[PDB]
Amino acid sequence: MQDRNFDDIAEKFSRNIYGTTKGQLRQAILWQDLDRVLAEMGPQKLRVLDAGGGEGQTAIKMAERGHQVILCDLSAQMIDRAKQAAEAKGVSDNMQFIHCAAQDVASHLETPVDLILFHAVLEWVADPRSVLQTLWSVLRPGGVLSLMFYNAHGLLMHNMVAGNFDYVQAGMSPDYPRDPTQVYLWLEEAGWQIMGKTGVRVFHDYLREKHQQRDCYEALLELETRYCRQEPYITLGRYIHVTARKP
Amino acid sequence: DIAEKFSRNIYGTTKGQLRQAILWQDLDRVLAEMGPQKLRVLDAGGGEGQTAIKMAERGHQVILCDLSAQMIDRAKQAAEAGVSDNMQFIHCAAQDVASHLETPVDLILFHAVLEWVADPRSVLQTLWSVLRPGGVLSLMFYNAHGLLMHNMVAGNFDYVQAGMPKKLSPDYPRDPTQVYLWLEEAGWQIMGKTGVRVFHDYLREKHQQRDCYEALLELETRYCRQEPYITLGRYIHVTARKPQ
Ligand SMILES: C[S@@+](CC[C@H](N)C(=O)[O-])C[C@H]1O[C@@H](n2cnc3c(N)ncnc32)[C@H](O)[C@@H]1O
Ligand SMILES: C[S@@+](CC[C@H](N)C(=O)[O-])C[C@H]1O[C@@H](n2cnc3c(N)ncnc32)[C@H](O)[C@@H]1O
Repeated sequence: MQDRNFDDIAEKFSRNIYGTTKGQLRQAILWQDLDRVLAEMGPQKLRVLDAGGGEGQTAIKMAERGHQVILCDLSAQMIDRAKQAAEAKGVSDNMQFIHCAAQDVASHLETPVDLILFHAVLEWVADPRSVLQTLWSVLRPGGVLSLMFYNAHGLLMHNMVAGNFDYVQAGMSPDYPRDPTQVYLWLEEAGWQIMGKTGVRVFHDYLREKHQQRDCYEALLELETRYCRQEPYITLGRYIHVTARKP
Repeated sequence: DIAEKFSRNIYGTTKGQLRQAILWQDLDRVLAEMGPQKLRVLDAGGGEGQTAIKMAERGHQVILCDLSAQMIDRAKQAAEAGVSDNMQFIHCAAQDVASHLETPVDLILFHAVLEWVADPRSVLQTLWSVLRPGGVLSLMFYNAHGLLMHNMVAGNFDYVQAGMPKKLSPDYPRDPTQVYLWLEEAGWQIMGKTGVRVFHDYLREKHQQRDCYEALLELETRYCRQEPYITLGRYIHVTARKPQ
């Protein structure tokens, strides 16, 4: 074991990360892509649907940028957690909370949307093509889909690094870890045009000394940022964030 | 334990044993596809001859060339220790090998050499030039991506940040996307791509390399010929054919 005391760490004077490093890194990389696409889409405010929004962290941040956000989730508890985190951050006036399945969201919406966030939900649905078609149908032409899905290759790599050989050998963490090649095909089949692909946590989870995730977070973030949009790193991401536009 | 010592060399390293096991899965596959006849095989940059010897043990005529006089001395002395009859030695650069060959060869091994040469495209062309139409090149090169991932996993962030300047350090780890292009533009037909040590070097508990060797070998064998794993190999072994 290595002494991690304050005096030993190169990044000792950098800010600490309040939550989890897995979450902080995920947010950072995701928002690099979201800021890049938002700047592309011009200065006008958007109508954004966050389907399967959970406790609303991303949706609340989206509401902080002025947009009207519609969060949808199957869990009533997630919705109540969301409403409260939103009130706390004084953005209750810029958000909607719909308690329903993403598959049924079209009946709860009045006009189409400009941007849809479907983050970490595709691996939880048994009907992924159908959910994608629902999303495609509530999005305006020219609109964008920000799709972040749990990558089966990341799962395998994580478990091999961790020495969980019996699991990787036998199989049977979400219900349906996805094959990136099949996800891209689903998107292209429906008619979406893929703009970008980013691996989310391409190195972080695989570090031999896990303490470095926190102790060397900034240096790690710089290298994740550098390599996360190149193969093979994209395909080694724990999640893959694909941005796609409807023509 | 019991079965361990009889299936690998316990005096060797797991990195070398795994590398050899995966390489030989591919070589044995190619050798079978090339028909039952015995072959003329050139091992360009064969070093101490570990692989050239295993080839000659399979009964083929093997020709080993190497720039280093010292490597050649070890190869011959290892050959005798008793396959000296199926082998020939040449002290020269692979670039200069043609003059030293009486006739063309059937199979060329160029293992762990491409990352050391300043003229990789030229050397690949020389190898093509001494190979018969329909012959095969077995190319194993040190993979830049595997180096990067190894370093990242190990926490060597400043080294990766700096671009891994050379500081057992090949001068020129290769980009597999570029190597494939080099082969294809030169007329080779790629037959197979295999990552050599796609998990082993990245295990969090390094004791598992030895303690769970056989299980690891199985998992490596299963995933090393598909992406992204190929691209994470410490080496990549590409088999390519010179068109008939
Ligand atoms: C792992 S979480 C991700 C939450 C959030 N989007 C995020 O990025 O942190 C998945 C969320 O999807 C919700 N969920 C699962 N299946 C769903 C579906 N078919 N429709 C809408 N929400 C779903 C869960 O209740 C959960 O809050
Ligand atoms: C790392 S070793 C690999 C030895 C062997 N092929 C193997 O797989 O273990 C590289 C070898 O290539 C030889 N070598 C390097 N450049 C060469 C060249 N241009 N022509 C011939 N041999 C070369 C070196 O002397 C060395 O023995």
